[PDB]
Amino acid sequence: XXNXXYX
Ligand SMILES: *[C@@H]1O[C@H](CO)[C@@H](O)[C@H](O)[C@H]1O[C@H]1C[C@](C)(N)[C@H](O)[C@H](C)O1
Ligand SMILES: [Cl-]
Repeated sequence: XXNXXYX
């Protein structure tokens, strides 16, 4: 998975 951004 992961995630991230930046928004
Ligand atoms: C975001 O993820 C990458 C992993 O590839 C790390 O290298 C990066 O340092 C990390 O960003 C940090 C710094 C930030 C953007 N302020 C946030 O705290 C994120 C969660 O962590
Ligand atoms: Cl991302």
